[PDB]
Amino acid sequence: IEVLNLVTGPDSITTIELYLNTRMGQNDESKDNYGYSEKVTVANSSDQDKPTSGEIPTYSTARINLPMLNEDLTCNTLTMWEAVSVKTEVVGVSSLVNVHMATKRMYDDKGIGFPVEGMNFHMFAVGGEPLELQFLTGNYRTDYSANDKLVVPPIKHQSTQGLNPHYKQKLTKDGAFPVECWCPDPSKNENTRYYGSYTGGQSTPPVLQFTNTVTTVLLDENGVGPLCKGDGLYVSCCDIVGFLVGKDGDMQYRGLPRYFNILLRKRTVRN
Amino acid sequence: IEVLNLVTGPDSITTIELYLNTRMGQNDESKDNYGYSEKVTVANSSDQDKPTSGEIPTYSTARINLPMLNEDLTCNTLTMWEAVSVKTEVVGVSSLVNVHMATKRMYDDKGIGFPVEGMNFHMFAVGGEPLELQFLTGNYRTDYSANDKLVVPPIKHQSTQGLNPHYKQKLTKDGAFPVECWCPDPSKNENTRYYGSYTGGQSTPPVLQFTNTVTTVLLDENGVGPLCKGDGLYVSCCDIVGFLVGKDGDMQYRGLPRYFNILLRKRTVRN
Amino acid sequence: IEVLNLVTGSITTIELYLNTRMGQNDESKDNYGYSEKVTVANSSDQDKPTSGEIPTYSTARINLPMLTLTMWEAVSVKTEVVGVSSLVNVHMATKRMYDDKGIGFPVEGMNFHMFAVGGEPLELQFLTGNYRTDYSANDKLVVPPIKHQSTQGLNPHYKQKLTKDGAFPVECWCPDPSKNENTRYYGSYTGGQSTPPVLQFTNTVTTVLLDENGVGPLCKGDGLYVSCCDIVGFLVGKDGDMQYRGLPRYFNILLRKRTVRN
Amino acid sequence: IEVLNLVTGPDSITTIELYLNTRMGQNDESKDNYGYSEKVTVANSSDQDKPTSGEIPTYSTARINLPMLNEDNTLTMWEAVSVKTEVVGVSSLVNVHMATKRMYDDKGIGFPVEGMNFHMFAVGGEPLELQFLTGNYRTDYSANDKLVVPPIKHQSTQGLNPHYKQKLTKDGAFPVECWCPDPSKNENTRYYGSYTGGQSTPPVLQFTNTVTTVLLDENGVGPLCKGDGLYVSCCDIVGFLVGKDGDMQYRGLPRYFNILLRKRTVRN
Amino acid sequence: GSHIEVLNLVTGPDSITTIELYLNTRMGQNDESKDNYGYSEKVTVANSSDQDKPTSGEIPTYSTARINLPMLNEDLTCNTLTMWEAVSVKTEVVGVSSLVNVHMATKRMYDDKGIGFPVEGMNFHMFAVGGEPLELQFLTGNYRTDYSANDKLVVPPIKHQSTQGLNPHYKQKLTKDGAFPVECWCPDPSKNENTRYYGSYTGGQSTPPVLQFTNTVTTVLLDENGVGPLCKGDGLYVSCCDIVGFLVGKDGDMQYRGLPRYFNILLRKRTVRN
Ligand SMILES: CC(=O)N[C@H]1[C@H](O[C@@H]2[C@H](O[C@]3(C(=O)O)C[C@H](O)[C@@H](NC(C)=O)[C@H]([C@H](O)[C@H](O)CO)O3)[C@@H](O)[C@H](O[C@H]3[C@H](O)[C@@H](O)[C@H](O)O[C@@H]3CO)O[C@@H]2CO)O[C@H](CO)[C@H](O)[C@@H]1O[C@@H]1O[C@H](CO)[C@H](O)[C@H](O)[C@H]1O
Ligand SMILES: CC(=O)N[C@H]1[C@H](O[C@@H]2[C@H](O[C@]3(C(=O)O)C[C@H](O)[C@@H](NC(C)=O)[C@H]([C@H](O)[C@H](O)CO)O3)[C@@H](O)[C@H](O[C@H]3[C@H](O)[C@@H](O)[C@H](O)O[C@@H]3CO)O[C@@H]2CO)O[C@H](CO)[C@H](O)[C@@H]1O[C@@H]1O[C@H](CO)[C@H](O)[C@H](O)[C@H]1O
Ligand SMILES: CC(=O)N[C@H]1[C@H](O[C@@H]2[C@H](O[C@]3(C(=O)O)C[C@H](O)[C@@H](NC(C)=O)[C@H]([C@H](O)[C@H](O)CO)O3)[C@@H](O)[C@H](O)O[C@@H]2CO)O[C@H](CO)[C@H](O)[C@@H]1O
Ligand SMILES: CC(=O)N[C@H]1[C@H](O[C@@H]2[C@H](O[C@]3(C(=O)O)C[C@H](O)[C@@H](NC(C)=O)[C@H]([C@H](O)[C@H](O)CO)O3)[C@@H](O)[C@H](O)O[C@@H]2CO)O[C@H](CO)[C@H](O)[C@@H]1O
Ligand SMILES: CC(=O)N[C@H]1[C@H]([C@H](O)[C@H](O)CO)O[C@@](O)(C(=O)O)C[C@@H]1O
Repeated sequence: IEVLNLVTGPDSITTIELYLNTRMGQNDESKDNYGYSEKVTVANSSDQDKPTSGEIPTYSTARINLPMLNEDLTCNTLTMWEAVSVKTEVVGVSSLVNVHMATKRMYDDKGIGFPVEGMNFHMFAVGGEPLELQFLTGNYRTDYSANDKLVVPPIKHQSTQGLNPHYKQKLTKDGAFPVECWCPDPSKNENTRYYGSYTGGQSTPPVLQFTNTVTTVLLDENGVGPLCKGDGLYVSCCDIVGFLVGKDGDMQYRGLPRYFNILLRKRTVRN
Repeated sequence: IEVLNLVTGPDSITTIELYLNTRMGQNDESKDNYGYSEKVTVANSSDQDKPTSGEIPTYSTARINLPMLNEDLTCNTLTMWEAVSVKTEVVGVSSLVNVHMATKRMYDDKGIGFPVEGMNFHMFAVGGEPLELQFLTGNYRTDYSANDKLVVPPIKHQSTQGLNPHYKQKLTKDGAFPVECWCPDPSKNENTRYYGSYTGGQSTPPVLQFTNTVTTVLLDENGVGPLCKGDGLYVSCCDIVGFLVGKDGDMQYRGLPRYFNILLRKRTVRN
Repeated sequence: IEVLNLVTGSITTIELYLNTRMGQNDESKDNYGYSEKVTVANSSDQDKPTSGEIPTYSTARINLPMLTLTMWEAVSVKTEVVGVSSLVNVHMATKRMYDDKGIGFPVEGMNFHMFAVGGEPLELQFLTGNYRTDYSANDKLVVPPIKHQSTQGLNPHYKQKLTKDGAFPVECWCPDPSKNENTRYYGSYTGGQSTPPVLQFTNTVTTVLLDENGVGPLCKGDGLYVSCCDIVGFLVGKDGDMQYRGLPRYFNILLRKRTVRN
Repeated sequence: IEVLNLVTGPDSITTIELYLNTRMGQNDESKDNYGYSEKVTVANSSDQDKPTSGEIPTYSTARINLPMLNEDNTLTMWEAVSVKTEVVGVSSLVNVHMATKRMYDDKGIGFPVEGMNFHMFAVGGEPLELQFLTGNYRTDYSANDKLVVPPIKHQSTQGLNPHYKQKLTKDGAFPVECWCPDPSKNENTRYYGSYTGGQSTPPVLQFTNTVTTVLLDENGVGPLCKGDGLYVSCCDIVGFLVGKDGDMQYRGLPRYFNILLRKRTVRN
Repeated sequence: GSHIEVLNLVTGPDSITTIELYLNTRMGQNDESKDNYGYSEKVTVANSSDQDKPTSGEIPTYSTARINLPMLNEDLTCNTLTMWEAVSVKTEVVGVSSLVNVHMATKRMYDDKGIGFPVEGMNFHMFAVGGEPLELQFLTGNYRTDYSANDKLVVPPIKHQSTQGLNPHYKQKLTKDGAFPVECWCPDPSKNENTRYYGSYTGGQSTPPVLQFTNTVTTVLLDENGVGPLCKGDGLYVSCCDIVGFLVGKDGDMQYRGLPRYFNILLRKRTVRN
């Protein structure tokens, strides 16, 4: 896309506000354990590594329809919505201030219930087209067939424990692409901005912040934000805050929702 | 509110100083264990998760009266107090330098008493109206009926383990809204600034700072601070610094007070 | 104070250090720079620390050159913790790692670091984890004469000024944020049981003491007040007995002459 | 090189994009355990310290051919201005169902990949210059004759002995454990590295497509690509996979690079 | 109680010079020909504080060197003289990647099946650049420490309780490599007007080392008045210590491990009063 000047005047700016609920594995809001995974299980061997249905976190994603940019398609320029900035927050951080749930507990069954703790994984992306994904896994043989709604490659190969550029996808479905085997494709995504962090280990303290005062600038080094193809804005995320440890030591992922407030402006482009 | 010019000269500025004491669960300054929760207990099962009275932390909040501005509410323009900045500190951090309290001890009963340690949760908000809340919980079935002075929703539903926008509130009462199930609503709070952090885990070192040299600017991206509706200033916080571990392993939340020094200025608005 | 112009021409520096006040504060006695052995209350009602087991603030007043009126204004300070390298020591008579074959435990655990520079005594607020704490094992301490449950929170009826070195316990006195208009203070706490100390030292960092209006602390009666505490952890003896360990703090304070209205 | 002015006008900029797969020890993409090491073994004594073939991470490196500049007093070189680089597949570490040791008496999660992290990258106009330095001068590398190591051993190599140097000229061959960047050379390369050690330490990782690293030095001059060759090198260890019985393997991840270059005039 | 006249820079050709050097670590076994070089001898532990006598070679010392700079003044009676002024330093810890090694003969994880313990625990990193020897203050965790197993160490000739705090009667200058123990000597903050020093300590038992290395960072040595260390008698003084943890042997015996540090120092000619 050859980017030209900003469009000025009335109705040249718009905002989009949304939230995305977490997709930890139990993704039905009408059922118990919503916002958690099913109980984690562990393979006996790498050739019998078959996660149960619902124990696998996936990306959250939505396409938002922007205000229509009505115009003649036969002229030498067109208009696109350009995402300038986003204010985004993890919602419900305070819910982790809870140590009376039915959990394993400290100090000879007299202390606190274990809080949700351990692995944290936080990412978000805002773009003008679906987030482009690269397949990469810790175990090429993982069998995802317990849940046919998970979108994964139809063939397995040893090389997918590294980067094999023949294994790619686009994030086009909520609650379906496992984070364990799909990551952003850094060779593409020119029209998306993504930001991610991982803090691993076993029982690691979650470290989280929340504020309504932080603006993330989405403009690139040339001053250009994501350009929304077909007036579609794509928002994606995952926010794992740790594991809930049940009385018997069984564990489930816990995720939290994410909020977004995105500012967009009209940008002229060559046609 | 349509914001017009600043009012200048003498009497155009005022400052508000206050502190808020912690609301950990034992919230009566005339009783033992003030500034701590009652002993934490642990649910036998998720459908029998009923915290005892006084074991759960709540938000601290106050509405402060500001000097009356408008004798005549039918003038074409009116004046409002605009909060410009705040200096805020957690008070009594040094009280955590104490390892001789009646606590569990290190090294086969020869070493130090355990200091207050573990989960930290710190947040404050300054606004021109009550802080707007969103309900979100780790357990939709939590039963708050041991303490009818708490403010919680009248109905429970599975979806409240994620973000359900039908479950909202406003922080209108000190020591009554549980931290564990209410968080700031990021879709509202246009007239409040809030800042929060959480560090979890079991016995995690508290990491705390105190200084009288830091000013937090409350002006938004347009140079406008919170506007105090009805000449009321709203201040809210929570500061959990960890758990006290009793000799038998029984644990209590410990909180600390927070100090605020808020600078406000007169702003003309259209009426 | 009604502040007017700076005097040009007019600057001086003050250099000092403060030794640590961990509990055994006599420089000629064994265990100097450490507390006495920590003891643990049988119950909150019986909580009476032994003499010398609790850290206190270090403080001094420096007499400045005698001078509308002219006052000394503290502009900046270079401050650093002394002797950090002394913590590189794992052969002391301590508990040790790996089945009595590995290193002695280094000094580790709780860290608490604060300093203040002002033109008058640091103003303190009382706040304690246990209102019942009995300080009568050491009558050289300065604590309130009466006890009340409300002191586990902020009760503004319980205040003092930091006028005596090695006497105000850090466990029950903190900087009063509602006062101290003429002092700058800075503090940090890292807790837990055996936490690694994380410390830095350099002679290259200047801390500006000027407030948001460009005015530093103004030295009333030509007195400059410096206060601090630097707890770097616990020494763990062979049998598990523990003692606080503290280190000295150095200060180099730049002052200038300020005219004020009288 | 006598550095003169930047070349102006159209065609004066180019970009190079690539990725490098990790070299943890099993470096064959057709075989199981690709992107991990072979099982770690432990010496019985310092004079019997002979790592098995494939248990040793090595540097990843490539030389990239740039567009030819000079068909014939001054000449033109490509100058590397900046790089955007990221570790790929961080999300693959959100996996606790692999065949691993477990938490909480075989009821809890499988251990994630955790422990030692080592991350470095280098971009230069010639091979990365290396200094030998090892924890054990007696390490015997003879189980794998494809590893590039010095021809003799000496006690002094547990510190810095400047008689023990090399250049990073082969992918998957120079062990990380005994070769580091030579800080006395590398005038024409920029390198950045970090190490977080310990036993089971949480990995702390970030990934974004928004960060540009400037490669210009204090005089405004980036790496100058001798013979129209760009050199890229890295290593990204993200921890260990802990097998059911306690057996452990290094895990590494690939790294992506997008490098911006410009034409710079220099003297013949 | 409480309590060189610098003129202009010399401009033009030959007014700048650079000094490049490295210092090898002094952990206790400081003989580059012997096994255990770059490590201490095995750590031992006192039975009591009055019997705290470290073995020879178990304690780390400062590395240091004086570098001879080009001689500037053929006539020392001139009304002004020239001195080398240290403007900046690029410094790096060398060999960080050597810590990516878990097959050495060490204690190991997971019931003798897992990795050998990497070098881990206490980290101590400091460097100093100045125009005269680093000025030292004695301060110790134990005033009674007996250093007589190694008479090549430089320590005070008498002991006193007060040395567990700051006793300013116990000072020294860092004039010998591999001889001043870091456990009892630190920079004297009341002096060192003509040296810049930077240090950090991360303690604990088995703490992860957190280390960085790059050739892209310049540390400015100029003070607040724009003046760097001035090299008295044309000598540049460089000092450091870089402890990266302990190696844990099979039986639990432990040794300090240190790494070398590299320096590239830029200096310029400065005129001074005489
Ligand atoms: C649900 C259950 O009963 N699990 C027991 C398990 O049964 C095996 C299969 O279950 C899973 C699982 O635990 O859910 C299936 C997962 O996909 C596997 N996970 C991965 C990553 O590959 C895991 C995993 O392999 C094991 O947990 C590791 O030991 O196993 C289960 O679906 C299967 O059921 C058979 C059924 O028995 C048969 O009659 C019918 O015709 O076909 C079904 C489908 O094949 O049986 C599998 C065993 O043959 O077996 C293990 C021991 O092997 C445990 O008994 C496990 O019970 C739980 O174990 C927990 C700890 O892991 C904990 O102790 C819980 O309290 C147990 O309920
Ligand atoms: C695979 C095995 O059974 N190893 C046992 C080992 O055998 C020695 C050689 O194995 C290695 C290895 O484990 O792979 C080779 C490595 O280069 C060594 N690593 C380092 C850093 O030096 C390791 C290491 O020394 C040990 O693991 C430490 O215990 O050993 C093995 O290749 C060699 O094979 C001989 C063969 O036996 C002989 O008939 C033939 O003619 O020559 C072959 C090649 O020389 O035999 C070596 C011993 O002579 O021996 C040790 C005892 O020294 C153990 O028994 C080891 O078993 C593992 O032990 C682990 C704990 O140490 C753990 O329990 C594993 O599960 C065991 O397999
Ligand atoms: C009041 C009483 O007899 N308590 C004993 C307790 O009985 C439990 C249960 O009591 C409670 C309690 O008040 O301690 C009720 C609480 O709702 C519940 N907490 C939560 C978060 O659900 C706690 C908690 O489960 C336990 O204290 C464990 O931490 O229990 C009472 O209502 C029920 O009828 O009987 C229960 C025992 O079967 O039991 C504990 C031992 O677990 C003690 O003996 C209490 O004194
Ligand atoms: C050489 C020897 O006899 N070693 C045995 C030791 O005897 C000790 C003591 O020896 C030393 C030693 O060299 O290891 C002397 C050191 O000054 C001292 N270290 C410190 C910091 O004071 C160490 C240390 O106390 C121990 O090694 C424990 O780590 O001991 C020797 O001089 C004296 O006559 O007897 C002492 C105890 O009987 O004892 C250890 C067991 O603790 C071993 O048996 C050594 O082989
Ligand atoms: C904080 C506190 O109350 N300490 C008290 C201790 C401890 O209870 C025990 O020593 C267990 O450490 O008991 C004393 O007899 C003592 O040892 O001097 C009295 C002292 O007042």
